[PDB]
Amino acid sequence: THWYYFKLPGLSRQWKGPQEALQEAAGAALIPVSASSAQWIPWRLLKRAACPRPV
Repeated sequence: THWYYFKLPGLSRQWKGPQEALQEAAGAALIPVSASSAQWIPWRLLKRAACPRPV
């Protein structure tokens, strides 16, 4: 899994996350943005965070 800071494609003065991507595709990652929704965020609105370590 890759983890990302994200901005929403249609808003955004603050970075959100980092969040674990649920899936990756060409030019976008599927990011949880609420308790009931995920959004395909284009790369230009993502920053790759370091992966956290299992406990």
